[PDB]
Amino acid sequence: GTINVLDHGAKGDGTSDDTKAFEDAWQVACKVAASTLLVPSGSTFLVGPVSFLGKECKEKIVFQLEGKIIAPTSASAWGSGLLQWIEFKALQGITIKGKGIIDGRGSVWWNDMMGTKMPRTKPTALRFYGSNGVTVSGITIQNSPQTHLKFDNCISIQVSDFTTSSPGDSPNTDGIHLQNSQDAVIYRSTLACGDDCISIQTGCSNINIHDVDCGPGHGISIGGLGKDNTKACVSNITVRDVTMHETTNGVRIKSWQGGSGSVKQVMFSNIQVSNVANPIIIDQYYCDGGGCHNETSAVAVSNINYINIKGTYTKEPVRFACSDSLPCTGISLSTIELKPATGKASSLDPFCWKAHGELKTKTLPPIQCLKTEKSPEAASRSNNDACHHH
Ligand SMILES: *[C@@H]1O[C@H](CO)[C@@H](O[C@@H]2O[C@H](CO)[C@@H](O[C@@H]3O[C@H](CO[C@H]4O[C@H](CO[C@H]5O[C@H](CO)[C@@H](O)[C@H](O)[C@@H]5O)[C@@H](O)[C@H](O[C@H]5O[C@H](CO)[C@@H](O)[C@H](O)[C@@H]5O)[C@@H]4O)[C@@H](O)[C@H](O[C@H]4O[C@H](CO)[C@@H](O)[C@H](O)[C@@H]4O)[C@@H]3O)[C@H](O)[C@H]2NC(C)=O)[C@H](O)[C@H]1NC(C)=O
Ligand SMILES: *[C@@H]1O[C@H](CO)[C@@H](O)[C@H](O)[C@H]1NC(C)=O
Repeated sequence: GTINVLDHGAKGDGTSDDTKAFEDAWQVACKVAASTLLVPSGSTFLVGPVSFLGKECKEKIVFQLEGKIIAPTSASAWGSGLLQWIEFKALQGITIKGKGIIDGRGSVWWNDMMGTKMPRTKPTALRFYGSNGVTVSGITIQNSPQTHLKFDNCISIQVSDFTTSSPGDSPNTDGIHLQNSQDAVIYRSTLACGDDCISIQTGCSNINIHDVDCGPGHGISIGGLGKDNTKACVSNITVRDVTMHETTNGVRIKSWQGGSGSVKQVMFSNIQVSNVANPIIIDQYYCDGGGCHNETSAVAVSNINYINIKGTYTKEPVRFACSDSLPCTGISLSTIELKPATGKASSLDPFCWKAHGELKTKTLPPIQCLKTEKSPEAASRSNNDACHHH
């Protein structure tokens, strides 16, 4: 009963455009609950921008990716907008699974070889929008133009046995990006990236990441939150049993001066860092790609917990750089064993600026700069949070 794309006009030769064939197979699957669309092992499919749209589609469809999907490598063959690659939208209980590969052939973008002036933000390889019950398992996304996998306005997400592979020096190739999404578990995954391995943006809550290896890349980050004086709301984030190998950061929270809202109830636990520049970082002066001035509003950071984080570092081992007008509160550290990878790093002390919290154990290196007193300043800004849904 499986709907093989080769039975719907796909050539599977890696040179003929099979987009229409994939759209036609999708229309077949869309009408049948629990149907399976197979992209078969042993074949490679050139597929351009495509949206598997599904408000009228039935539930529990399986998109079984066992072969390889490759992106076009010219502006003409891409087509209009350059605004997306593969999208699934407005689906219920959709699953993408299999041991196949999505290859964005992203070097044509990274090297400015597309035959057109490129957009600042290049297409995400695989994006889910507006869907309830999303499973991504098994597949590998390699050489994405920019972001590998994105969830936007999705609820009830499971990502497992999943791999990204883009070069560590490829520009902006973050692994998994979540925005306005809730109730997600990401596990048993391997993320080699040129940017954040996972980044969690505004609107996210109840995100659980465990049994993940990150590297190369920039670590696991919340943010950058609040850019362009916007409200950001993030809560209930857990990261457990993760390794970061030669990444620029370990676990990071980044927010922009002038943002509002809050990030609260975050747990970073059982983290191993190897040769990581900045293992632990909260940065409320983040401004990569923008202006680096201060403002009187901040995203309120509170109730951030670090437990059992160990390994080696090359820059400041710990940096809590919080807003002058809204100090971070409720930072807690336990069982921190960070050792300098070099003689130079051994002279770099923890840095705390406007950061309140507690040490539950002695730490290596000692963190002497967290303030134990409460912050009336932080509390006085509470009306700027207004993340009521969190
Ligand atoms: C936007 O707003 C932000 C926030 O206000 C603003 O950034 C702040 O700018 C101020 C002013 O420039 C900064 O404060 C200054 O920081 C100077 C550097 O301090 C760091 O380095 C010191 C030296 O460290 C080296 O050497 C030591 C050996 O001594 C070694 O161990 C270290 O590892 C490192 O190699 C260090 O002492 C200092 O550490 C103290 O402070 C930190 C942070 O609180 C804390 O973690 C430590 O425990 C310790 O308390 C820090 O690491 C510093 O020299 C300078 O101090 C002089 O002036 C003050 C008064 O201003 C005097 O009280 C003091 O006695 C000195 O005379 C001052 O503290 C601040 O760090 C910035 N904050 C951030 C987050 O960047 C931006 O400029 C604004 N931007 C715009 C565009 O407006
Ligand atoms: C996060 O979970 C805790 C514990 O279940 C709860 O107190 C809090 O309200 C939750 N926040 C959300 C779902 O935004």
